[PDB]
Amino acid sequence: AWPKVQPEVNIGVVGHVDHGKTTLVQAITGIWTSKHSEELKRGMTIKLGYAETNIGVCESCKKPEAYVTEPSCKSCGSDDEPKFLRRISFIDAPGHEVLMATMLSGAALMDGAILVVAANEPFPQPQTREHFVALGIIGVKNLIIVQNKVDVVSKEEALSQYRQIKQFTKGTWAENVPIIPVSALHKINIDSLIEGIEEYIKTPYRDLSQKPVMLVIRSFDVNKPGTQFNELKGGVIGGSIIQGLFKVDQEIKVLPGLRVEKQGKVSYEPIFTKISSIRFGDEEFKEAKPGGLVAIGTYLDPSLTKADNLLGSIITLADAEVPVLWNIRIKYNLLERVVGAKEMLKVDPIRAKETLMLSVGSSTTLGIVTSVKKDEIEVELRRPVAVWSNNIRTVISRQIAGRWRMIGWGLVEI
Ligand SMILES: Nc1nc2c(ncn2[C@@H]2O[C@H](COP(=O)(O)OP(=O)(O)O)[C@@H](O)[C@H]2O)c(=O)[nH]1
Ligand SMILES: [Mg+2]
Ligand SMILES: [Mg+2]
Ligand code: NA
Repeated sequence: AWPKVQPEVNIGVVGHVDHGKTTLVQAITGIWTSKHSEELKRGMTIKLGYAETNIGVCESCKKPEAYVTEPSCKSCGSDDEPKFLRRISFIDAPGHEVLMATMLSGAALMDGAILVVAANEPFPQPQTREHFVALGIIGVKNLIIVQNKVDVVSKEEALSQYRQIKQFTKGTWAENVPIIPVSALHKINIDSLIEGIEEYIKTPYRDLSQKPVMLVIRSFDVNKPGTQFNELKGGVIGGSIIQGLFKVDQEIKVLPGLRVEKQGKVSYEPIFTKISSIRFGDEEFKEAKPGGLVAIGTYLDPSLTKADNLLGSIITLADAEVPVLWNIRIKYNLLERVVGAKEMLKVDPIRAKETLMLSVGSSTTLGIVTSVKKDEIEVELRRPVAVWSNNIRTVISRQIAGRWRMIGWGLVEI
């Protein structure tokens, strides 16, 4: 039989609103991550979507139909059992132009990504643009482009967009990114996408010796498939492990942590706890590693782990030395253009005293610019951030025409 292991790789699913990201995830995994009624009433889904699947291959059958997402070779007409390859998970990021912060939060978790392009819309739409550039800034360059909704366009219409997409990727880091046509709604050519995932999003090397760090995704910020148990021993803290491994009973801390307000002054103090359980889906494990959304069961009271007063951005081992900073210095670069705007706009230079939005790990922090000198800015944050390394790239956004627009990036200097 197929083993029950954690997912070993996170694949983002990005692209413009209504291009079919959530449907594509369902096509691969059988899971519909969002709530249809809420998406109807709000006109968008604001939470990250999450789903997992096994990947196998029917060694008797031919490609790409030999690739399967279940332990059956029926789809290629064989009764042999498929060879298990790996378990993978998907981060379904929002496309709506007001949700760039949530996309950037999800992009911190991706080992690769799929950019979904609708074939019946003019390429490239503003968030096709903005998400593509965001992926390149952040370093998620194991990319597959998917031309979705081919069922509604002619052969000539798909070919014509295909040429637009090749012209767009030409002369960029994505110049050799494959372009796979599919219908997510009717599950057309999904096996070729699976074949592409195996070829172009190989599981990354994990140095399991590094200090364990998990980026936190608050439960109210993500839609995950249904759970059998909500852990009894205390509140659960979910997220994705970006380095090292965590083990049951290890002492850990949640950073920045709990808001404490005493004699006027405000601080965020670390919340120490201990790993009571480790879950992926509804499977229990003794350890957790990078790849997948893990549920870390603690002994904390659920009223703390779900509190808004808890600034839970990362989890580390209890003895890790992690600065928690209200003021940070960023070595920054700006984009030439505001790629995600509808109008053609140049990015203005960073002015002192303006408000910026900083994406660090999975967290989102507003800040004021106290100092601009050359290519370094100094920012006084509204809430501190936990800088777990000296190597951390933040993404910078500015409010433009009543939306948060990605305008550049930087290195957080400590
Ligand atoms: N005709 C057709 N419609 C599709 C296809 N994929 C998605 N859709 C429709 O496009 C709309 C938006 O899809 P959705 O998955 O919610 O897009 P998202 O905003 O990117 O998550 C839905 O009404 C889908 O049923 C497709 O392959 N063909
Ligand atoms: Mg969606
Ligand atoms: Mg149909
Ligand atoms: Na077609």
